[PDB]
Amino acid sequence: LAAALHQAL
Amino acid sequence: LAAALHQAL
Repeated sequence: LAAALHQAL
Repeated sequence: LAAALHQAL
């Protein structure tokens, strides 16, 4: 899920 | 941190 956030950013 | 994108958009 951390990676989902990295993409969002 | 998602708020970064909400501001930008």
